[PDB]
Amino acid sequence: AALKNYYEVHKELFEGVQKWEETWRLFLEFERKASDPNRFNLLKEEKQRAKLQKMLPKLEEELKARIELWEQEHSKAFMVNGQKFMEYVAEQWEMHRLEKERAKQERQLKNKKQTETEMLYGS
Repeated sequence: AALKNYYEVHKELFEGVQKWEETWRLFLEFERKASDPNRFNLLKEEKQRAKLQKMLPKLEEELKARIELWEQEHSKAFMVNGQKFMEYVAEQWEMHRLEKERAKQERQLKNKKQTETEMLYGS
């Protein structure tokens, strides 16, 4: 049965792909709660977010290891719906960062003007 198991190595990468996607989605969910302005389950949410923070690097290093080996064996790039998986992962991390910054910038701008409005117009 060993030839079949060899051709399913491509499928093994995909279970890790799915687990990365699930864990990343969870991370986002505890990052939204962490950053939003009406957050003020605190220890739960922080503890749960911290666990996800720890796990993502470890999933990612494992997946890169398994992909590089696979690519070397098969002389092919490991592609996920049109993209090399670890590049897609990098891009998710940057989109998130930019989105967190864009959100911090908009709230700061909203804070600034609201202070200005209260100085002039507050009762």
